[PDB]
Amino acid sequence: ACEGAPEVRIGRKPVMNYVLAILTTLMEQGTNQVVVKARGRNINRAVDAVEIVRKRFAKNIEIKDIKIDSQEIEVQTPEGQTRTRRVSSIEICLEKAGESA
Amino acid sequence: ACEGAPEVRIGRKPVMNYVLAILTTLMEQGTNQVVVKARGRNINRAVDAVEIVRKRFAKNIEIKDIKIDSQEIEVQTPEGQTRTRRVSSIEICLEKAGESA
Repeated sequence: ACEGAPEVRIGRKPVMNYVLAILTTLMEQGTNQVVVKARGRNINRAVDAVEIVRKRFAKNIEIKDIKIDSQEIEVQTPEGQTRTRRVSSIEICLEKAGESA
Repeated sequence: ACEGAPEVRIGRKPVMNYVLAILTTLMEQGTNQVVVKARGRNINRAVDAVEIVRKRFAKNIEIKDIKIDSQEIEVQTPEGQTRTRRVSSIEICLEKAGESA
């Protein structure tokens, strides 16, 4: 769901910055959706950012869809040994009511 | 969704223990659903546990539903000042195919 919507990826900056990006993005008249994405330890922070937004605008911003997934990352030793690890990810789509009211 | 299903709450034990609980629980003939729950920093770990399970049984265990929420926790100073903070949570319902095959 929410294919094409702009994306806010949770990085090193303070959760406060991503909340601002989410809100600023959603305040645009022609944009009613924004997806928040994160991997690994940042997943908790993605949820925090979304919950701050949800609780501030509990009446017009809904969590439309959530998906979790994981990626297999691998490296090869020079002698041909494969070493792998999985990294989890989360994607949360937030949708604002029609426009406002 | 998945009302009534048994619950695996992600705590201090190693993610490996919760994966075992999830699988052991799902291996029961009459139980096709299990909800994984976590709050705060443990949310990343809930996702990891679920992804380990999902990738090991990618063909018969599906993520049926996911919800995130947050709780307002508060304490009162003896002089009447309220101090609050929000704690995020996640609930993931895993469902196994009919029985097996």
